[PDB]
Amino acid sequence: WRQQWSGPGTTKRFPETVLARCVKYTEIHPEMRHVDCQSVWDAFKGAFISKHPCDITEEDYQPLMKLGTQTVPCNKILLWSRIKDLAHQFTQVQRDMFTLEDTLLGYLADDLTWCGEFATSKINYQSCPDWRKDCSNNPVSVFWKTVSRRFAEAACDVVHVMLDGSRSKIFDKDSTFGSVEVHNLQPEKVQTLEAWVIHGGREDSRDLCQDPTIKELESIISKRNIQFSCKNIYRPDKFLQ
Ligand SMILES: COCCO[C@H]1CC[C@H](Nc2cc(=O)n(C)c3ccc(-c4cnn([C@@H]5O[C@H](COP(=O)(O)OP(=O)(O)OC[C@H]6O[C@@H](n7cnc8c(N)ncnc87)[C@H](O)[C@@H]6O)[C@@H](O)[C@H]5O)c4)cc23)CC1
Repeated sequence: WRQQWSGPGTTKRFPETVLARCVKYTEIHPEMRHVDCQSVWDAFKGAFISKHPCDITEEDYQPLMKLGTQTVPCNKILLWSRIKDLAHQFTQVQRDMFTLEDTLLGYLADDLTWCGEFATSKINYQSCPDWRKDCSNNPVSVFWKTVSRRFAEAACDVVHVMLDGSRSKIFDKDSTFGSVEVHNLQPEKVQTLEAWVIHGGREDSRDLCQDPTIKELESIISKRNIQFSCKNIYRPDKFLQ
């Protein structure tokens, strides 16, 4: 008998890839000289190997979180939801805004899938639990839930979030931003959450800050005692310049 999940299995060469990304990150960032990439890999593998892939906890990732500290300035955070490429293109142009992918852990795990099995050290290259179809507490989803919660908790001053105005649901309360990040912004550190609704499609222009999902985000943020601000980015290329 072999247990089979609905999701794709661990990315081929996952151990080598994580180790190589750790080494590349330390070679490009001077503030990472004290980081031992072999220890980072051992902490990462230790979070999920030998464990049932549907019973992973935020606590399983604590050793990895201790090795992969966050150093980005809290007043320069850009969150985003379903507009990844434009958000990262904007940060490369501003050079004074950072996303979760700018951190060691965000950079290590991006676009990778991984899981193990109970009692053995074997990484499952055949299949991994799908968050929706199999189980929410899988190694990948738990990792992103933990790292995005820490990223949001650290934020301060004005936090910006880029949203895709051409989507049917502009703010989706089920996304990582909607279900994790918004709920961990601290009012004693964060004065305002400012949404930038990008009009990056050919849709008929309209004030998208009036969309029902934006009113829902405003309500969530207001109940946390944080100010909400929303801006329409009617001309994204002009906003970049
Ligand atoms: C309270 O419990 C109940 C809720 O549970 C949480 C729900 C979220 C879940 N997130 C992910 C699950 C997981 O399996 N994978 C593999 C993840 C891969 C990466 C990240 C990711 C990276 N950056 N971020 C920070 O969050 C904001 C951006 O995320 P979003 O707003 O989600 O934007 P989206 O453009 O839609 O997605 C970003 C990517 O993630 C995938 N993803 C998203 N949601 C899921 C999901 N439920 N199941 C499977 N995959 C999911 C999606 O396919 C895309 O590749 C930014 O501000 C960043 O700082 C999060 C997240 C996930 C964790 C569990």
